[PDB]
Amino acid sequence: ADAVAHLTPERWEEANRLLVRKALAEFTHERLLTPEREPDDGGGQTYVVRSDDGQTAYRFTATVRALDHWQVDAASVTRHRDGAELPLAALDFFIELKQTLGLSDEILPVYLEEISSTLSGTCYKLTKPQLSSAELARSGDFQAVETGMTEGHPCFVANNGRLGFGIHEYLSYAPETASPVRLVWLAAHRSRAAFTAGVGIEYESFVRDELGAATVDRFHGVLRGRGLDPADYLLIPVHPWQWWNKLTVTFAAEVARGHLVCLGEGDDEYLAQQSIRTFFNASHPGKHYVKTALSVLNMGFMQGLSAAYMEATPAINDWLARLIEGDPVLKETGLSIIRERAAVGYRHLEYEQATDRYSPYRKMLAALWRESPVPSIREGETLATMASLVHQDHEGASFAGALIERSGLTPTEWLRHYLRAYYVPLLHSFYAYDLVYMPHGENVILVLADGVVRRAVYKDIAEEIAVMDPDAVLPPEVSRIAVDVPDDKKLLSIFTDVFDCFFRFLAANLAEEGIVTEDAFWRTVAEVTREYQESVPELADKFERYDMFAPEFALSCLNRLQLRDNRQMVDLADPSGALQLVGTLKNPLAGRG
Amino acid sequence: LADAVAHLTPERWEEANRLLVRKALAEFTHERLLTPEREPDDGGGQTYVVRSDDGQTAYRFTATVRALDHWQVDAASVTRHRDGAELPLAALDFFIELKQTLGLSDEILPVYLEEISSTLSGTCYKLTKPQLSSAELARSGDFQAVETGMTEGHPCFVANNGRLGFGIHEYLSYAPETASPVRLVWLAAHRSRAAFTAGVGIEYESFVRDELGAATVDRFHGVLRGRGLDPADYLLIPVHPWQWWNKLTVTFAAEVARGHLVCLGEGDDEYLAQQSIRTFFNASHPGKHYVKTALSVLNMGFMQGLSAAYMEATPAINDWLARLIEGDPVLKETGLSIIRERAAVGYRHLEYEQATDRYSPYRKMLAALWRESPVPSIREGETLATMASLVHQDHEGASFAGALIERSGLTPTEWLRHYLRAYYVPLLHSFYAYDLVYMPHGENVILVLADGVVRRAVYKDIAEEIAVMDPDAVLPPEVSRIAVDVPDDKKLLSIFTDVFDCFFRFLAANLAEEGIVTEDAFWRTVAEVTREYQESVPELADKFERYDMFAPEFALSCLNRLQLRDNRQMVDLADPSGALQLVGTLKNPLAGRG
Ligand SMILES: [Cl-]
Ligand SMILES: [Cl-]
Ligand SMILES: [Cl-]
Repeated sequence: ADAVAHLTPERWEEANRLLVRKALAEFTHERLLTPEREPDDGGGQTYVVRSDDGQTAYRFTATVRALDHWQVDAASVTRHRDGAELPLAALDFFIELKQTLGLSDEILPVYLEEISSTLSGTCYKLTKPQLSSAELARSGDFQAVETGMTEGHPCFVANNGRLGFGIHEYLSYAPETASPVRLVWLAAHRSRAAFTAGVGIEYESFVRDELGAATVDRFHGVLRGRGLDPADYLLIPVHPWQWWNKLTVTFAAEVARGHLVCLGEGDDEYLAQQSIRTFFNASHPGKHYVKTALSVLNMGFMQGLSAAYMEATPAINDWLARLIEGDPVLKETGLSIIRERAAVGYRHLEYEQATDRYSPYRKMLAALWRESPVPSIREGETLATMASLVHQDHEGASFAGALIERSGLTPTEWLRHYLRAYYVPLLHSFYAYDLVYMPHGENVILVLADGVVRRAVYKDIAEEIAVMDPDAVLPPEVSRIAVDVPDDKKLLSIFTDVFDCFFRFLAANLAEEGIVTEDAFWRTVAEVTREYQESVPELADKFERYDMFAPEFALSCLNRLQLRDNRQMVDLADPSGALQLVGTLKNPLAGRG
Repeated sequence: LADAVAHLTPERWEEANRLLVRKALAEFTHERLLTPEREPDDGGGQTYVVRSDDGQTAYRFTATVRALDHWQVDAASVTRHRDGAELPLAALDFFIELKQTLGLSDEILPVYLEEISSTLSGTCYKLTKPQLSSAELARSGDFQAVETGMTEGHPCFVANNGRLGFGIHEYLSYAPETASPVRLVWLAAHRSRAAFTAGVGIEYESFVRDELGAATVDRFHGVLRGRGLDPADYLLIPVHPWQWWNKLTVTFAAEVARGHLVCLGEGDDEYLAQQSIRTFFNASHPGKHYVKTALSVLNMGFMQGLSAAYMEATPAINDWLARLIEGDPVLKETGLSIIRERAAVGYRHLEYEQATDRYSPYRKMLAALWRESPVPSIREGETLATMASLVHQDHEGASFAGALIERSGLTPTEWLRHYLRAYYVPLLHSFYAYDLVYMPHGENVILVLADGVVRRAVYKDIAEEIAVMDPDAVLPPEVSRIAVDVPDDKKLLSIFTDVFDCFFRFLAANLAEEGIVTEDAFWRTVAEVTREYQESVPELADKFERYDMFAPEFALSCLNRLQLRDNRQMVDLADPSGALQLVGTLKNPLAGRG
């Protein structure tokens, strides 16, 4: 009973209301829905969306903001059929709108699971102590912020499925539980496992730094006790779910043959971060994060980690770190990365022979270590995921709002600092190097001082960065990041991932709360843009070619990807074949060049 | 951590691999996927080779080829060579090497390798158990020592113990070969979605009190009342704990949250999973009902779910069959009985219903039935054993049927005649007199033994397996769904495949290889029992001629082929006869014996 105590009628009702509100907003944004304006209820501002069959009506109020952003009011949402009101039920919403939303017969039931799971997660979150944005901002507690996020991805509606976790596993492993996790360590035979080190890393010292000499010794003692030579093995940390549910079954042959040997649990307590299988070391915050392979489904992908990709991983991070260090614009912004410093991959030789390069069976056992940002900060400074800037607490108060307030700066001065730290590097990376990232909430950490963004740190590099120049000259080990993207889609890396998928929400949240107008938000973005471009006149040709101030850019729809295919939302053999562009949005930078 | 994988060691894995490759060679040969080439020397001819798709790896072995194209590949003889050199025997590599020969597609191969890995892991676990001889097992009289002591699993299917969905910890808690006590989780399910169906003589309120006790039912009522709910609005449903923790609480979270399902906690009685994994025998009270539960795990081509919709007819089908058996003088004479599915409960997740068609696994996630125990029926000096036991061989190769023969003091053929009258004649007569067929394999038959002799057979797994092969059969409305339309030329496969090729093939081979009784006499006994049955019912002589048990040949129906083609839904339930894989014919061992 304890495990399901969060699942009560009142919390489920609230969870449903929240999710339907989001569904209406975001599926409207994506043009799957087209709400009809009704004539004036309380001076107007009321819409209706009808079911596929027209019999059920979802009515609501909304404020429509820039980038076709629908701020659907959660308390206004009502559902009617036959003159009568019905309860708001997310499952029924998806069934009723299944043809409208483009959910096929094959996908609908699995997507309903994902929705059920997301809703369950909201119920769990509703049980947590309900901290205001102001309290969270005053805590200075990096992990209170990390584990206190509630929305998840702001676009995807089915965003917290974590399908593969039973409820007990949810409670042990989901980031919002803040449950401490001990990693399981394996010894992997060197005929199948390879460790790759970044600049300045050496394996023996590395694992001793991370585990301590005592634990390494103990692990050696496990090996010796079974008649194995430690020299023949490399250490690999695994997510306990992966061990108990996958490696001990799927990779039973490896365990049995002694290709993999279970060494026990490491001592240190870790916290799952937003990405679920990346772990922060709570016992020793200055130690590395550990990113693990986790074969659970979330937001269109299994959370596996490719063994083959590990070999290039530290080298790519070294390349990028060195590039950042060398670039005066980037220096001025204060940008840094937390490097993926070391990685270990395991090649299951028989699954390899049985599969192609894209199979999830090749992504079941690998790990990387990413440096902590904690040692880099000074006293006075605190850390927060950038996802926090779009967080709203239980009363609707923006966490960015709370930072603004604590800073004592005007909203636009506060924004300027954030934009110089986070945004300008994206501009300059694009224009100077053809370099893009995946710079969403969870892949940026903010360094804060008295509520002000002093600098931003990027993470999740090797698997996300791209150089949009198929002829790029790059060190051989990093040349796999060069890609061929049509010229007319290159700038979507900013317009989609920054503007439509992050700023859309940030600017809406701030305006709705009365803190700063969309006008001034986007003015500030424009001013920062212009000031950057004026500072690098040698790139003026490029600034003209790829116009940040163009009147429109494509609407790239995110939910549509998942609704079309919620198991492999992107074909990795053809990743740009997934993109779903549906008309254009007016650029809020238009007319501000 | 270590304890959970302790069974996985190089020596046990090596032995597991040798056993599985032995079986693969045998059974895929039987299924004509493989065609071993006889090499010169070493026996009468007796040494064979099978080569990899690309020709470069050779699997060499000895075998004795017995009736029904049964290849008794000798496990110790199996070797693997490539480029003049010997390699270890590795089942994974076997499947990879033979992928095209076996017809494993790109999509299926990796999941099939999982199932193999899991089956192999299970063999390793079983190798860690105390190694009881067939003689000790036979002397024990312990029904559940037999049930949980079986090692082979299905004798045809090579990937037969996948149980994919169990993590290793769950394997150890739930797999039948562990003999681990399981407690059921009880739910209260709201009557707008759940329905209880009773067999003749069953009434819900007394039934649940008989099974749980009034103290527990009252306590469960008190749980509901404590949340402001009326017990009158709810029915009790027992669930497999795996299903609860892994599926119901997630996939059916809306039901838990809305109070459509309320968790009442664990039941007190300890159950043991039977061979079928999600059917539970009450070890605390062996005379109480079995509980068969919905379990969304993958094993031998199917999820182990339980259809809510089918529950409504389930007790009625069992009542019809039990009354039919009781009325039939031939069946009376054999001693046949069933253990009835007496009560059932199904839950309809109304939203999943609207989102799916009738065949979806989402409709099979929450249902249960109760099946009566055979234990109260037996008398002093009688003991029970799954029929699967008759094809069990112990660690030394000794047949459990052999051990029963020995304990009986009968000749092998006298012992066989008793078994055949109890188990096999009812199948014949069911077919000829009623067009009625079952799924009469090892796990669906329980033997009643007295002094090593089979005194009578008890069938189980009725509502989901029985069929009447006459689409115009007149049947009570509630049971008419069992009527099916099978081409005339396929009807008798129900005996030829399921009894002869899938069970007797092994039994006869096991007995002969151990020196107990020749195949010739085994099949003579089968033939004699058949003739004596048919002589006793001359009113059916025209039907006996039309569907000839003594025909020279019958189709080879291949089982592994079904799973290799599709290891997730091996049969499309929207077209169940579209799955059948008939590949040429076998010589009937009854040919010439009519
Ligand atoms: Cl993260
Ligand atoms: Cl990450
Ligand atoms: Cl069973």
